[PDB]
Amino acid sequence: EMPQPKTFGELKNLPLLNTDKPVQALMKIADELGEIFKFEAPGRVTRYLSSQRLIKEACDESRFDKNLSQALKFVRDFAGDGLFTSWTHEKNWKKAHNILLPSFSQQAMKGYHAMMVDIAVQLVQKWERLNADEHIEVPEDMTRLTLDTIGLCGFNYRFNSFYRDQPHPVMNDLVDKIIADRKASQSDDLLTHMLHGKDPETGEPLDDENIRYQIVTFLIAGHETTSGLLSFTLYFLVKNPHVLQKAAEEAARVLVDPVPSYKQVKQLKYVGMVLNEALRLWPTAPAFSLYAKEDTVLGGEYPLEKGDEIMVLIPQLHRDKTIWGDDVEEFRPERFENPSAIPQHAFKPFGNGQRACIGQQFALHEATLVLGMMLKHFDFEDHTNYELDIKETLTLKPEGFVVKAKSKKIPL
Ligand code: HEM
Repeated sequence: EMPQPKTFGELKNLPLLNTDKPVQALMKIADELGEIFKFEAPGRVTRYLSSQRLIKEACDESRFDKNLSQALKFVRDFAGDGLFTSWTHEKNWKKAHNILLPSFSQQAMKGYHAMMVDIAVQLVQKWERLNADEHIEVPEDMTRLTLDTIGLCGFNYRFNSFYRDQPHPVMNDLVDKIIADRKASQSDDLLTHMLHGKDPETGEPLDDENIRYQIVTFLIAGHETTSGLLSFTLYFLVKNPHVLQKAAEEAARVLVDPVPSYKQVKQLKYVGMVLNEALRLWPTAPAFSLYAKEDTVLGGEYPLEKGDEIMVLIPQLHRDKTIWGDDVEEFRPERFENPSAIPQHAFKPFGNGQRACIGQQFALHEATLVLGMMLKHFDFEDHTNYELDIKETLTLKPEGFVVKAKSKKIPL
């Protein structure tokens, strides 16, 4: 019989999620109940999976396909059948995937690099211009960077977040504007492919209504999880000075020019390890949902019926001691020295299979470029001895994380 947490009469397990930190609560429950537990609400049921041994089965695309969780069904009210909130069987999913994938590879990443540097330089200038004893609000500045970068690299649109105190402000006029601005403009960017690319399979381009949903989808998915990653990784860096020393040394040895080239970002191997170890501990889109395509038995013991939902709790997967060793709470980038050594389906911060994160290379190239520049240009201090406090929205972020940065005075 499947483990299940405490209940609340006819509300079953629902009130367990009446908390501003539901994924953290679910991790505690998984630590209590193990690799799988049932979670019941009035009218619905799901099973939360935490072990590599079960999650590797869940990731078998012949048996399970992406499900839209509760949260995603609400997000679909405004992101529609854009890539993130479409079902795999909806015609617009594979069509858009085919149209947009060439935008997110590599020839593409070289073409985005210069506009990424545009926004990263604005970040570094902001910090160079701080006076003595002022501090940095980390998640806030990371979000200014990530929003501006997806806006510029993807849509040639400047949110100008660094010119603002309060985050950028609606959605329709913005979308309307991004489109109008482009009609009136010559780019080769994400919005280019949205407007002119044809799916080689169907021969069709995206229609107007789905183009609007994709812009909404990318503006959101294109920045919040990346802000969270950069913020957690700066937190782990300031809590682990020897790691910061190694990363800062690599940045100094590698970034020998006033601004980084694409090739130099790729050479930041140890920065790439640090980012993956942050993704291990706090994967910023921490859960994804699947449904059973047909009746099937999980782990030889848990029969599922067609349409049964499962949730992958990624932070708990990333703490599976049978895979990672006993020291899973420790921050050790050396875990990622050779990505080949990581067992299949043990590390899934970008989801799974054909429904995996389309933006993974973009996010990693942005994050590595920016952290490299941060580490080249400043020494950082955890002046408040900050206590990790993780705020949950769609994503995860270290709320109130602040540091001081002292400039190495290296020309930019
Ligand atoms: C440039 C930044 C990013 C962009 C533009 C982006 C975009 C997207 C899109 C459009 C999808 C849906 C893909 C599809 O199903 O066809 C997706 C999926 C996903 N992304 Fe990203 N993403 C970005 C960064 C990130 C980061 C930093 C993380 C995690 C640390 C992340 C984690 C995920 C996960 C876990 C999924 C699968 C979600 C699910 O299965 O329901 N993404 N992303």
